[PDB]
Amino acid sequence: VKKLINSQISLLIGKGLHEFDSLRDPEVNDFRTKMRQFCEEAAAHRQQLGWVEWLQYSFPLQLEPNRALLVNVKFEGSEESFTFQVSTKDMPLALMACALRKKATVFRQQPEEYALQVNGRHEYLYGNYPLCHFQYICSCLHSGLTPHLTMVHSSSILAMRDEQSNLWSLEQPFSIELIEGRKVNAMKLVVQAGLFHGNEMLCKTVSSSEVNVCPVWKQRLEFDISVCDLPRMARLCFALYAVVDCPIAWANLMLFDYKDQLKTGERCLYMWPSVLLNPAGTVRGNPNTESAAALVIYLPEVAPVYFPALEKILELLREILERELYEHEKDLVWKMRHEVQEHFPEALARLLLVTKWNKHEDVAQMLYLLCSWPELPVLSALELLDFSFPDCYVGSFAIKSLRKLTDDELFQYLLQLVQVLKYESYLDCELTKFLLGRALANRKIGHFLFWHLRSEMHVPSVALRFGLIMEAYCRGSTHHMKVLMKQGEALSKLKALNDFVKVSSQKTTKPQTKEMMHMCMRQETYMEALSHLQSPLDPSTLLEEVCVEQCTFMDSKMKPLWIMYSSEEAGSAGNVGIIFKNGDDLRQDMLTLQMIQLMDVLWKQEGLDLRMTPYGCLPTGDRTGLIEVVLHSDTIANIQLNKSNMAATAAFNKDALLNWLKSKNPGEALDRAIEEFTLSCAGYCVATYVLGIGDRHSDNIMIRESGQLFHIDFGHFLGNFRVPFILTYDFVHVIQQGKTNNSEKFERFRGYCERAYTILRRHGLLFLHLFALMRAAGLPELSCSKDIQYLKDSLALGKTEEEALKHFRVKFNEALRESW
Ligand SMILES: CN(C)S(=O)(=O)n1cc(-c2nc(-c3nc(C4(c5ccccc5)CC4)n(C)n3)cnc2N)cn1
Repeated sequence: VKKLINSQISLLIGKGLHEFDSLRDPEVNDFRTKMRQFCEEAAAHRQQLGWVEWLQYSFPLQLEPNRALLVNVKFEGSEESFTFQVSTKDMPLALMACALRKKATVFRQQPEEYALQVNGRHEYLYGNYPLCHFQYICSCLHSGLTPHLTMVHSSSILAMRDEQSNLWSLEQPFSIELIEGRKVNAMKLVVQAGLFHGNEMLCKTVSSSEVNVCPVWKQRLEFDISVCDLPRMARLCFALYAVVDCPIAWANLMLFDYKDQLKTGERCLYMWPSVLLNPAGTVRGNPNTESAAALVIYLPEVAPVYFPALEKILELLREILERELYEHEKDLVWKMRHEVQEHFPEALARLLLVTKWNKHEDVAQMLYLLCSWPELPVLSALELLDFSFPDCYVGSFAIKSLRKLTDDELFQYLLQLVQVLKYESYLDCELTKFLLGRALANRKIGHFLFWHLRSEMHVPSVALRFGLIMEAYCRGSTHHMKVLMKQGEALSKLKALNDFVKVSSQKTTKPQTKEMMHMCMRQETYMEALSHLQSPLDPSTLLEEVCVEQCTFMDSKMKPLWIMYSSEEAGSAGNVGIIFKNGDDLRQDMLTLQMIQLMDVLWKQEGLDLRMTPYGCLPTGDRTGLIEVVLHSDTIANIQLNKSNMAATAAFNKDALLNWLKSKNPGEALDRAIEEFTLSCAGYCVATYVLGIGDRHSDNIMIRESGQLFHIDFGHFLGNFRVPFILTYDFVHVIQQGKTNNSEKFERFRGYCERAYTILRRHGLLFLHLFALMRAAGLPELSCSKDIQYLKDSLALGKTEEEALKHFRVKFNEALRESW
């Protein structure tokens, strides 16, 4: 029975569970036993949750960050629907009451026993919120479409739930013995070593003797640090390089084990290929024992030595600087450490960075303060997750403060909280426990954590950790694992179909490839596999029947697939599409869209909706991911082609954009589209300036028929070809209602840019903490300090709001002066 569940996890996580046993590692084995138990306890509490608490799990409320409307409501066991005239200020309960009252008159004879499902979607409408607070209601309000909802009784929700049940004495200096190696390079081999506590050295780097390219050393490597002065999270970093300078390989390893004991004696280090000394890199060796270079080293015995328990640890001009600092300034903060705890709690990061981690006496005093430190705000806790703060006690304190994250906030920073797992030193961590816990408490987080892990199973350095986490997750939800398997089955078929599409395009005409895509899709295995699955881009979006005749592929290099769906129940909300792309890395594209989505959220909170189109984009595997189709939209380029026998017949190229709008928004409807275009253009002007998105042209900027402008292809960001502000006459013409001179409309638009820019600037540090946590991903255009600096400069965070708004107008006018 459980053998199949074991076999299913294996196929789903892309790694056989036998591989975890083969290693014969007590860290892997104890992670698996503990996590499985923690995950089963989380699945248990979930099986005894009240029917509303289950809705908050399976279907978490999609709520937005007066005027009456028509709402079509039906029940389960019938096709009979009723169309009401409810208000946007109405709670769902009142609508639930009307549905029950109108059911009573039809059937000739309580709303607290119901939930309003969104037709053909895993989304529901419940809670003490007026209808206009629900994202589905607002999407129906702007598009003028009618909300189709189903009355789902408590027992029918409980049916779902039931059918888804599962020490100070060692004063000697720290030393090692560098024995021999087994590598490849064409010169002499020097092995530089070093001791690290995060980004910083605990003592000066000590090198090896230049031994011939042919390698044996047997050398003694002593460090400028005491054995009792090694912090718990001490990292020993190595670097193999050839010289007559050229790097070869790198390896790191913790001086303490997962059981807190100091490591002894012989250790073989399967090194990772190099591009100086890399302290950020993984403390687990290269899994390719066949082609990897090795480093045998000795950890000399000093006897069993365990790091002291917290009980033994606990037993042992100021304001003007608190807004990169000199040694006298550092000494001040450490002297004033108690006054920091008491009156400046948010300064903890600056106090943690000044403490001497190379002295056990210092660390303990700091830890005594930390154990009595008040909870920091979410923003302050997000800063503490960086590699800059490696201490376990610090790491735990950050999670302790992060527990007040709303499931909404957690979903906005999950990509960063997953990347941060790469910085980890051991498999068993409070971050994993947290991520897993929240994943098992909320299925949307459960879904997205999985895909963020699964999309990296091909990267050897993180394959064990991630594979292990996904396995632990799968223990806490047998049902969801089965649902995630259907997603993997669709994606498996999609890659095979794409592979054919790629070959056929190199051999025949497009209508010929398109018809055989269809033939291949119409097969039993493809028809079943690609149908009735929760979208990997949004688990609430149900990709029901695959609309094969409406499926094509794109002419761009990697021949992306256009997969259109339809649902009877959902009707028009069921008419959804997904773009499968295979060959490019969708990580930056996703991060950029997420950063845009956040900007929209920060703006929407301050009552400003700049009509942004933050379409889904999710990497699912090796250079494989999905893109959300923005239906009823086309590229500026295609609209500018100006085809004959159309309604968009333009005399001048400038008119093409506005003529297009005029045909898609007839009569009075056009006035709306121009405000849509102005608001979205303003938003994307700021977004792309702040983020530094370059290589913009008509082929990667799109328009919705609604008027809404948006951007695609974010392969380049942070000015990586200092990019200027962007302004095109084709857009200014549209903003100015199609008139040569209309400054009333243009100066209102100049306001939209300024306001959006100032709101973002107020959360500059949020973008700074999120990007600094992202560095863990290994994104080539987000690899160092120079990259974070682009954001610091585009957001002018080292200047006041007045000095920044003037400096912005300067960039805005120079973008307007370049506009023809
Ligand atoms: C740069 N890329 C190719 S991409 O990076 O793959 N990418 C596409 C998107 C994307 N596109 C569209 C869209 N595109 C087309 C068009 C079309 C469709 C089908 C066959 C041939 C042409 C180009 C007319 N329409 C009509 N819609 C919608 N929502 C998206 N989210 C985002 N990123």
